[PDB]
Amino acid sequence: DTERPVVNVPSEITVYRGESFEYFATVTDNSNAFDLAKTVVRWLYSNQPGRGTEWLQYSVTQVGNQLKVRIFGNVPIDTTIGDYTRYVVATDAAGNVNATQTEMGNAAVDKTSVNGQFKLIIR
Amino acid sequence: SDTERPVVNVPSEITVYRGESFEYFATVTDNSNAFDLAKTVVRWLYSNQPGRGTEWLQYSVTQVGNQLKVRIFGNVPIDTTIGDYTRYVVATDAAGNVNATQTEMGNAAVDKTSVNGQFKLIIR
Ligand SMILES: CC(=O)N[C@H]1[C@@H](OC[C@H](N)C(=O)O)O[C@H](CO)[C@H](O)[C@@H]1O[C@@H]1O[C@H](CO)[C@H](O)[C@H](O[C@]2(C(=O)O)C[C@H](O)[C@@H](NC(C)=O)[C@H]([C@H](O)[C@H](O)CO)O2)[C@H]1O
Ligand SMILES: [Ca+2]
Ligand SMILES: [Ca+2]
Repeated sequence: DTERPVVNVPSEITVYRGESFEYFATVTDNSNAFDLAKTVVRWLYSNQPGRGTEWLQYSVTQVGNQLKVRIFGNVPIDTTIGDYTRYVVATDAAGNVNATQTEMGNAAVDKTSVNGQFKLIIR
Repeated sequence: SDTERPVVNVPSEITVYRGESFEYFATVTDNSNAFDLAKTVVRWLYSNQPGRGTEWLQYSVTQVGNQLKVRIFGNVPIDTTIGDYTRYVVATDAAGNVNATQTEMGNAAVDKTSVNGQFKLIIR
């Protein structure tokens, strides 16, 4: 298997201070199998949710041949509002990833996006 | 001996504005580093055209080294419908392997999932 998985996520997810949120991303792959230990919702620098979005959580289930990545959390009242680039990073059973760290960095430089990239919009 | 598909790197969203010009770029790689540029296209699901209501969507293809470069550009009519459109970068390697087949594009469309090279044209 040399074909990488493909994530389907809303380009932008809008959340609000003092409120809970729940969104869903879907992942497919030619193999229909995934490495859940290597599937995460994270910011650019590490597998963490990120500064100012420390409360961003995720849960992974599989329904048929598709991953269902739940993107959820509760937004504290004292949150800094703004826009936060985050990523649904998914790995198939063979270790192919939807977006590499180099692809993510290149896209940030060029003000563009990679597969699985989305904006968490806090208002 | 080449069974590995070419891979398109395209922005998942291409945002454009009525009355303005736009320009984005995709790249294509392949283990063989060889392609059929004549079979590389930007198009909608059904056929080889820019798509209903988005016929002003243009593209050009070059090869720089081991990678295809696909310019995605144009001018947006002042009166074009506001909304989102699903389009595709479809590329072919020298061995005839495509990054996404018509069958795969159709199956993905009914499920509302995505294929490699699929992207959303956002008009505002
Ligand atoms: C701080 C910075 O400029 N970082 C760059 C740089 O990163 C590596 C770093 N220098 C290092 O020491 O290792 O280089 C990479 C490319 O390799 C990036 O360009 C990186 O910049 C960040 O890139 C990410 C990519 O997702 C975003 O574009 C970051 O900008 C934003 C965003 O998340 O979209 C802009 C936004 O206005 C900011 N929102 C608020 C509310 O502050 C957010 C946040 O600051 C961060 O997301 C952290 O929560 O960043 C961009 O800074
Ligand atoms: Ca795969
Ligand atoms: Ca190939």
